[PDB]
Amino acid sequence: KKVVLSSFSIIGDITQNIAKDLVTVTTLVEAGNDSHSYQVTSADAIKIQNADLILCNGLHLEETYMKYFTNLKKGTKIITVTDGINPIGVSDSEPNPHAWMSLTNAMIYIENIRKALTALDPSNAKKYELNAREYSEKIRNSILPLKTRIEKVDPEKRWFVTSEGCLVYLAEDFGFKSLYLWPINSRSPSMMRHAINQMRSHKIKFIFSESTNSDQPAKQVAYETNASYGGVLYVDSLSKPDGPAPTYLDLLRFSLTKIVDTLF
Repeated sequence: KKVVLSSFSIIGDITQNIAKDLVTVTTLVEAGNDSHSYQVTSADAIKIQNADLILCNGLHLEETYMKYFTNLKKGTKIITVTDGINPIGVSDSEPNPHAWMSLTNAMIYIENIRKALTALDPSNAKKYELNAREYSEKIRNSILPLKTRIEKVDPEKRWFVTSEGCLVYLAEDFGFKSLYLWPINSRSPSMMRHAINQMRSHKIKFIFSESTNSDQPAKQVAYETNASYGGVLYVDSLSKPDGPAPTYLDLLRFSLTKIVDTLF
């Protein structure tokens, strides 16, 4: 039975829906851990060795730990599941990694992973094909109604304001502008100042924080801008199994629902 290692919980959950146990799906950066700066353990080196296929986000998400993807099983390839996604910069700069916060991009992750599972395990081609279609459809069915709500927003109010710049691909996908306090979790006064200026200038009403960073910068900004603190979004990691976002579909549904519920 083939083993497929995902770099973090979002990709592992996507892969589990496509593979449905036709392969063993393991995860390096488990839910709760930070994909941005992670110490690969000895036990992790075992998962890396057993991997027949390694699925990475790319867009520099894994850059601090790519070095551990070495001394691999012969024939084990590392696949970037964001292939075909036009990168958004952090600034000509380093890519923002958060491509999976997007309905369109969801479909691309699924397709990339479908393609890679099929190349690894061609005798199951027709099952990966069916599974990917079903899962793409589940995603669309859950998320598209949310997109429909949010597209009702008046143009002047088309802003996603967050702490990390985790929503830049969602913004692109749905046609909003995005403001944030820092590009990638792991801070700068000028960015904070710019966010305050921009919020005031545009009458932006809400700023979020996220599940793996501090809410304090967001609350401070909310105060100084006379806006409201939006609450916590899930972007960087699946929640614990009894939390609100234990699956990638649940994560998109939760975060977009909470955004929608702010815009109206």
